[PDB]
Amino acid sequence: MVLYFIGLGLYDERDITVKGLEIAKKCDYVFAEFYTSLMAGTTLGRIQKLIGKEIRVLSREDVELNFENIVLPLAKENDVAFLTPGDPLVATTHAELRIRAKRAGVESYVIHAPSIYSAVGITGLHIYKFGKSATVAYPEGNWFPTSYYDVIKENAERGLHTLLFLDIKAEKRMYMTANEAMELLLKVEDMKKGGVFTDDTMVVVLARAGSLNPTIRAGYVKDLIREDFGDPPHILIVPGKLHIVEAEYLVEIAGAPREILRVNV
Amino acid sequence: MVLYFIGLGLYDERDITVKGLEIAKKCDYVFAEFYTSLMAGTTLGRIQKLIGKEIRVLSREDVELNFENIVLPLAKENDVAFLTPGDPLVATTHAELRIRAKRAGVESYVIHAPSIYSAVGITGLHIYKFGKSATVAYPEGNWFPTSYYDVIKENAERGLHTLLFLDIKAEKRMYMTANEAMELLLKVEDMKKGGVFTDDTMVVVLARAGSLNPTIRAGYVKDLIREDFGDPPHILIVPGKLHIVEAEYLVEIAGAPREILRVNV
Ligand SMILES: Nc1ncnc2c1ncn2[C@@H]1O[C@H](CSCC[C@H](N)C(=O)O)[C@@H](O)[C@H]1O
Ligand code: NA
Repeated sequence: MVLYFIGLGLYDERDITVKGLEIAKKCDYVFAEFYTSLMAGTTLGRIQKLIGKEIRVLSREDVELNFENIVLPLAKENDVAFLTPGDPLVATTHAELRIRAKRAGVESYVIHAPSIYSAVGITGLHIYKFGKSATVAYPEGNWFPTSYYDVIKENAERGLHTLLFLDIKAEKRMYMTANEAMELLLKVEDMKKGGVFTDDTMVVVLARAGSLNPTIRAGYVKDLIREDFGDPPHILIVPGKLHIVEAEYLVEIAGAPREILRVNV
Repeated sequence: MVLYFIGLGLYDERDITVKGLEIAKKCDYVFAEFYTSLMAGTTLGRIQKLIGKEIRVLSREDVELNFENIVLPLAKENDVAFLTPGDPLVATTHAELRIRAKRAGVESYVIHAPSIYSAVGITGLHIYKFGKSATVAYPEGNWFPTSYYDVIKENAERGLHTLLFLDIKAEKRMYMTANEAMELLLKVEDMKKGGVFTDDTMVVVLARAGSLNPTIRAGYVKDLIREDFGDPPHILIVPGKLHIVEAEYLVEIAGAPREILRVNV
């Protein structure tokens, strides 16, 4: 008579925690969504096989409009699991689903999993130095999103790093690359000219975190905007003022230009 | 010839990922540290038993001063694992360890696990809204540090939430409670008097993140400062202005007072 929100992790079905696996294995019904993020190293079949259950994948509409109609009803007589990439409550609106669970008289539990939010640590940038986060959204029609631009400005002014979640259009199998994010930002810059994102802006790219050989690159936009970082998902980071050890890591590990060592502090 | 940085997760021995467990099991030597944080929901014996490997515990000094003499040499002819609570490389000085590894001609890989940074998503607060993070440290002798107070100030001023880690003495197994941190912040407020942290300030408390039964409480300081949040470790969060959705979650899930729906939104 309970509902479990269980994260699947960063890259493949093995990024699920042992706790999440044990529980997922003993659930009567298992649902899931693969629109909030992309797990580039696995397939539904592999996940199903690992857990030993058939998985009913739900779409955004099913979830946002009919969660209480498709999932909750079952969480009354059986134990139900709802799986998601990464951590279920990070950079999603899934937290509100717990309210629906409650209002429906259903107990819910959350099993965390490695998230891109903490995986930034592999970039060598101190995680406590990150400021407000943002999402680079694909423009659609005449509507051209720009708010993410100001987040960077506000953080950079405070010497804080900016984590940039990149857009997703799962139904169309479209995953924004760091390259596309950089192009969009240059356009916003050219429009606002606030000094925030230019060819000389040093950025960090993390691609396919959770895999054994993710792509970790750092450098100036002008040099990275056309570089091939491999398949999605990707995240773009605009570092603020760097500590010396951060610069050393970005250089020795992320192939950054030695001149960034000059923190110019 | 390989070094594995493997995350142990949040609370107990099942918080490690499936990938992390399998890789550890195939390693010839297994090290771990519990000075940055502790796995309050388990024990070394249970971790050793689950992994089925002998685990050598390293002190802060063993790591910071002698990592290249204790861990790296064994990684030249064997597969070695280095276990840390949470997600690897989150602790400020751990990234630099990969640099030490490279310098010694040792390949290193990162196996992620849940981190409090992402786990706090269970509080209902939107992750993108967190600003700079800080640690509340106890004063000592003539040293009265208060920077964490300024972090809260700068963040809140911009509508951002502040994640506050509470001081800990690993060796002594002595944690700072949420109640203690609040008293300290009130003392710092009485000194700086910046109208940042008062009896009227609204805060969130998270304890035992990772366990199936964590403690998530929200409310005003004057009602929570003497409340019992359970066994450590505790995490304190000073939210900035709330999105109505965030407040509804704190009210419905964290037992927050209806009052926040109008006062802090
Ligand atoms: N393994 C990975 N590597 C790089 N970026 C990733 C990633 N997983 C997620 N992201 C980034 O985050 C976006 C999804 S946002 C949802 C995040 C998820 N709940 C988590 O906890 O990680 C992607 O479009 C991408 O920009
Ligand atoms: Na953060």
